[PDB]
Amino acid sequence: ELFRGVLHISSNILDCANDNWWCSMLDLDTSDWEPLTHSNRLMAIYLSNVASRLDFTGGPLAGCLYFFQVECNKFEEGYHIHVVIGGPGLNARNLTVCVEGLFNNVLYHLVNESVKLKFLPGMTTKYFRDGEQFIENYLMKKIPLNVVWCVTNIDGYIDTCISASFRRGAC
Ligand SMILES: [Mg+2]
Repeated sequence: ELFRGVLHISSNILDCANDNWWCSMLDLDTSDWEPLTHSNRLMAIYLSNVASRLDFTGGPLAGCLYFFQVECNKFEEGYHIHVVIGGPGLNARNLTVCVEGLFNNVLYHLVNESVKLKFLPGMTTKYFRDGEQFIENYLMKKIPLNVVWCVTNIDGYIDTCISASFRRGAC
């Protein structure tokens, strides 16, 4: 059972990038993707950093399954990361605080200014618990560069997630 939520990243945050963010030496398997523009790569770096820090985290985030997808905002500048996550120790009472701590320690290493991300959970007018079906019915049916990047540790999606052709098949 996997939770669902969104974090918005305004374009002003990209302006504050320091040398640890820009000079990342990551390889990024784009064998089945579109050429990722510089800022697209900055967001791919950020997403890989957050997944990396999450894979060996402790506390409530240890042993959790995650699926993060960063996309460009449809009508404005900026990006938004669709966050689907669930794991032992993870409940509705700590989801927001855990996600904000995780994402901000990574962002802090890569920025010159004091920034904070606000997590917005899927909820009716009760936290949503359809994350696996949210991944299947919506997040995975986007084709780049509508979706900019994606990271996951869920068996099955570990590779079928950064493959443009597989995303193009559901279309
Ligand atoms: Mg979206």
